[PDB]
Amino acid sequence: SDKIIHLTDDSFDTDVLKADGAILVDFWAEWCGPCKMIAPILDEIADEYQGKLTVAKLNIDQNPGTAPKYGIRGIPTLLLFKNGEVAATKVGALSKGQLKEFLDANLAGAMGWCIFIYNLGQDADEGILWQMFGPFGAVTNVKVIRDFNTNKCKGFGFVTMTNYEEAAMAIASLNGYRLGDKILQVSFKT
Amino acid sequence: SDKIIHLTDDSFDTDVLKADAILVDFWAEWCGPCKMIAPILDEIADEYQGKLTVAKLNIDQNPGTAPKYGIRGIPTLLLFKNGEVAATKVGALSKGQLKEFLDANLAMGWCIFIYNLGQDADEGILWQMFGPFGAVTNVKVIRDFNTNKCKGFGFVTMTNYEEAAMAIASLNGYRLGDKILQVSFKT
Ligand code: NA
Ligand code: NA
Ligand code: NA
Ligand code: NA
Repeated sequence: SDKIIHLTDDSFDTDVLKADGAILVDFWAEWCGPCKMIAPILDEIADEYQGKLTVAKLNIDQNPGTAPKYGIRGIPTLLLFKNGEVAATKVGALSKGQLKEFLDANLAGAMGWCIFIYNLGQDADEGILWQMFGPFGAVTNVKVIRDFNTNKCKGFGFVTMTNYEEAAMAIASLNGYRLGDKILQVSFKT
Repeated sequence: SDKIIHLTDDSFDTDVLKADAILVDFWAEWCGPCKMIAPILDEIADEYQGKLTVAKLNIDQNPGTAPKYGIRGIPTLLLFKNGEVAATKVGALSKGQLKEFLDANLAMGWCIFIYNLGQDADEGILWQMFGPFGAVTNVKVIRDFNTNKCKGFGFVTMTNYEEAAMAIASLNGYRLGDKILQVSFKT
């Protein structure tokens, strides 16, 4: 598809972070089975969602600098951006129907309970948050806030939990948890 | 409480791995929730005599043990059965809650095998891959006894078949770093 932006590490800020409107970024590379599976699907989506979504690709072999800035551990990974901010993430192979469902749910949009985690160490990552909160119930989204300049955790993140009771159980249990050398604060985001 | 065992790195093998159901509590002096739960342990230790042993491992005194079980914080409880991790519970909890946890783990879901993990793979990687697909109940990274490096494989347990299946269909062939993964239902 001629509608898909060919990203580079240098074009990322302009093409994604300053874009208006939703941008779906595909992290991929030539040595990757599921990349090849989803490539035709992304082409059809770029056509079928034109006017509501822009599709962008970043080859991580040629552009090794971006994926680490978003905690991206492998490929294929889809990141949905809105106004310069990650709204949602989808990892690995998927069907066209499944991609549409992801897009449609995240383009509509606020669902789940939001938890605020403060005083994370500079090495904290999405993995840490998944491992803390996942045992308590279904989590739909995790966001680690990273410093623009460093790529390190800026000291806080968020987790989104489907059911209120599970979220309050995680909060009651994880507040005060000492993760490495940092005692954590864990609360409902007001 | 005299019912507690006092673990050291050097006695871990003997007290935990070579012994036969124990609950290990990783803790330290600078830790709020550790103080909150330490009285609940003593109640459990006398209250579970015969059926379970409680032991403690101070992570300052004994800093070897934690990263060999991928423990990143305290407090963390690990339930071993015959030398392997059966279950884990992180953070503060009521007596009620620890009862629930011990009762149900003495005493499951769909078991997923992940193969070709790199040597630095940990439980966080697995939570992060599988968590988005729905309810995960347990993850286990298999480590080498000698290196404490991931041996190349792990397991995840997921409650709901359709979620497990979607995770398998999506994550098989995912390239995590320089390694392509196999993911399958365990047979
Ligand atoms: Na490539
Ligand atoms: Na939940
Ligand atoms: Na997600
Ligand atoms: Na599940």
